[PDB]
Amino acid sequence: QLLTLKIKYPHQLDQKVLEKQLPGSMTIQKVKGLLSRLLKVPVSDLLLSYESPKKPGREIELENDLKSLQFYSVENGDCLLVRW
Ligand SMILES: [Pr+3]
Ligand SMILES: [Pr+3]
Ligand SMILES: [Pr+3]
Repeated sequence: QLLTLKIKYPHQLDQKVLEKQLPGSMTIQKVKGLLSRLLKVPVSDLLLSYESPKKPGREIELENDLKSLQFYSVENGDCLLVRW
């Protein structure tokens, strides 16, 4: 299953968020790898969380690099929040 996710950085307006299509089976390590190469920020520095429109405003940390997006129940249309 492919997830279409919004990608938000802290300084961005909600109106200017990016999107990416990612497999749900992708590990958090590999999502950080992708973001690291895009942003030129080290993998070790990235902090990822997500939010669902089902529970507006609640952030869930994507903490365990070995686990997948699916493990955390990230769904189509959710928003990945990226900090460093
Ligand atoms: Pr908000
Ligand atoms: Pr927010
Ligand atoms: Pr700082």
